[PDB]
Amino acid sequence: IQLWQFLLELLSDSSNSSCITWEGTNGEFKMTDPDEVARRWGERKSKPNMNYDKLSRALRYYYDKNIMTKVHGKRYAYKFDFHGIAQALLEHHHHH
DNA sequence: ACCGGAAGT
DNA sequence: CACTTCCGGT
Repeated sequence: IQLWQFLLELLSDSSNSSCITWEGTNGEFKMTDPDEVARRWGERKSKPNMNYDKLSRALRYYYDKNIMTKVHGKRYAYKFDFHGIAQALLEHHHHH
């Protein structure tokens, strides 16, 4: 599993709204408990020293890969680049 | 908080 | 590999 899928997963179940939530359509989300989002991600990936600093670094690498952008000026808020994600899932299957 | 290089896995 | 680790810098 990958980090964007993970966040999508957390976001699909609105029962996790205490730690992450959609923030108006469409693509923007805010982590309402970024440490809790980080400890769940490390728990998932078997990396128990995962924190928000390290998580957000991984999000920043998504920037140049067109998967994610920052919502500038809003705390713990990012934006899915669905176009970039679509581009990738599609070129993936075309190729193999 | 957020950026991004650099090196590790 | 797709992150993780660490950190100087803003």
